[PDB]
Amino acid sequence: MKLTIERAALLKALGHVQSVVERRNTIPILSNILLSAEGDRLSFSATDLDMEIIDEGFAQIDVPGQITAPAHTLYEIVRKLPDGADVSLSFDDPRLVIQAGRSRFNLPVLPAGDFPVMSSDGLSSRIAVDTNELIRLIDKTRFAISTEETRYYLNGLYVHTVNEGGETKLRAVATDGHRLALAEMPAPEGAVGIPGVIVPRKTIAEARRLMESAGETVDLQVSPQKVRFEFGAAALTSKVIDGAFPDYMRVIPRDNAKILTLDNDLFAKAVDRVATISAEKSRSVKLAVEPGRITLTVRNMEAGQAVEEVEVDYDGEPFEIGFNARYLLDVCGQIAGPQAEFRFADPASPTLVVDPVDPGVKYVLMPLRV
Amino acid sequence: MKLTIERAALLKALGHVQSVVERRNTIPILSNILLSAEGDRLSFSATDLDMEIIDEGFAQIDVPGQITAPAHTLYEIVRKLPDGADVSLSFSGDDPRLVIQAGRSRFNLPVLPAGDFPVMSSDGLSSRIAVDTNELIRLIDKTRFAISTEETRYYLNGLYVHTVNEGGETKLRAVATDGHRLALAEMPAPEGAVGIPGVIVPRKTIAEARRLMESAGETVDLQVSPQKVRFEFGAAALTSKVIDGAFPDYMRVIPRDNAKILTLDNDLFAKAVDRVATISSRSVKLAVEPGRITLTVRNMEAGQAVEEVEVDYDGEPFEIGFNARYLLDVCGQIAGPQAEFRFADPASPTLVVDPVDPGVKYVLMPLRV
Repeated sequence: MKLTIERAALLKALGHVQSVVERRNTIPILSNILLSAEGDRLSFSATDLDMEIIDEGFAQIDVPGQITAPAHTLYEIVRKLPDGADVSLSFDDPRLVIQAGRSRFNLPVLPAGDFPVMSSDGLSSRIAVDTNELIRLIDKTRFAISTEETRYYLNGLYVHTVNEGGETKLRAVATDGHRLALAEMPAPEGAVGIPGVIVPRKTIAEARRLMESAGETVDLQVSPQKVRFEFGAAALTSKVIDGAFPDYMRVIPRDNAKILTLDNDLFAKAVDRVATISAEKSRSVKLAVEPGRITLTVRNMEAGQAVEEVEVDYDGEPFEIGFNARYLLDVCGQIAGPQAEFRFADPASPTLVVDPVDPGVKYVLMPLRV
Repeated sequence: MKLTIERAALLKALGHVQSVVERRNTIPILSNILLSAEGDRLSFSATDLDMEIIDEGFAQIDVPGQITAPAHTLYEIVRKLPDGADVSLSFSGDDPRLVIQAGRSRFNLPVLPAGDFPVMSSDGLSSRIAVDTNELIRLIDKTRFAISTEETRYYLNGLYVHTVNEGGETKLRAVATDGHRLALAEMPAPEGAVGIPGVIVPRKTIAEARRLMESAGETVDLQVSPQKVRFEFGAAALTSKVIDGAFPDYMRVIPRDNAKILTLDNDLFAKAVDRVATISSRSVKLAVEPGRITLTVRNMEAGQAVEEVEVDYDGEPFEIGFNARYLLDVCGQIAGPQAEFRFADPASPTLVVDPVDPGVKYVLMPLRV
């Protein structure tokens, strides 16, 4: 292998793929990038076995070939090279030689034949999804995905279509067992009837990162075993979580009749204030709801109390309900306009939060005893 | 105790003092702020036993008195109160808790008695010495990176602040070393500094003083004794113990007669060191010859990095090793485009000087790569 490539091109590709590589990874080849030179392109692949990121850059290829080399180290070297440098990559020592200006690096390689192969058999045809739309699906819901390390059905984003309101919707649902987030859009042409898949948490994160540099649309492919996002030259192919996502429709309350509307910014500030008396990781807040008012109370585990009254629009029966303060603030953080609407049943039942300026989202909070 | 105080004033004081409080403490009272109300002022004190920060703000005092309350919690509450809120503090009720009320919010915080709060004595201090704030900032920022980060009460874990008579002119000087490298910065001694005993100011004290310098005025007042140092920043003050020990005779470590003198482009050199060090505890080899330094790094897993850097030198060739981070740290302090290095043999301390600041000196200790 022998080629020359512009620093900016090399850096752009390296930066895109190297994100998947775990810092704390133990199998040496999974710390590497597969470099594949052919024609007028250098291809770049990295993986953590669950997902693979690929990217391509233009290069002047004197001799085609394939090698693997340490990903973060290669990225860091190139980052530190002078602006505008042309970079020579040469594989008669067995190391990859990187030369630019008056710098020369020799990096140990591992054989390209030991690098894992992510198969894309079985995928649907490409479905073009508006990029901003996809970004909204993710940003409205991903906070509710569980951060646990397991391969449990809660540790990813359930992407599926539903036939509702005279329209098929492309819908994303996240839950960690404590709260739920739902966001949807009109189903793009070709998405209607995709199989429902649970996209892993890390895959969503990496896809969302790549979306920051994407064009007008992102191509999506789906099978029951895989998902693929294409962002022009870059692509992310991932396994999906094997199992049955819960019947979340059973959790999302339809009939909650105690409806309350409030000033979301003022309420969120009040919740945040009263929650300040606790330095504890988990902080519960009591909402004493009555006509015209919510009285918020937080207590810590060292005798401290905080109370705040917030005027709200409500004229039903009084009741008291508790929520994890962070989960409540997370919901208020998603609301796009000045009001939030809450729908309650009894203090033991799930609570619905709706956004009057976005009918395409739903949030569910599960109550607790403080 | 009963008073009202403007949120901005309360927040400014709380923000100044609460920084000293350790996130974890085994003694509960050390997590607290001492609030002392009298006249037209609320006084604020916090401590970690090594040092104390105090501050005062204007307040309307209905009933004077003293109490202690959790510091970070109080700070966070006030920070989240609405802009322009007047804040009521009441040791009121019959409830034993401090009551903080503002707008439609009410907090009750557990208190500990003011009589159990530690007392930092400032007996024996010199008179106040006014130091230009930017000058003090320079003394610190030029040297503090070289203070050891160890938890011990060893003479290396702080900044040696002292005066020297050099060439018949008295300088206020700061020296830091961690045993691997050294930093020195100095200024003309402000009026009153001439007789100060040399003191070793603890690393955390320097950090906290330097933080308060960010919001200070044109000058900072310094006071010194062999047991204590005090920095005054208007209404706020930081009083600290000093490290009890004999700072080394660092003049013996700072080479005077190193004859192999080399000048280079500091930015280009630093970028090159940073490049080659990428593959690496991390040592770099400098192969010095007329016109050039060849930089080499190897790791313990077959990786090699080499870069040639043009330099101004016409002496004998030699090879010398440094910790790459320590070298980059020095290049980070150099104020203009060139750095000057003075070498003796590969086993000897190396001097780095800044052509646009004669008031600093850096020493690097070589190593075998």
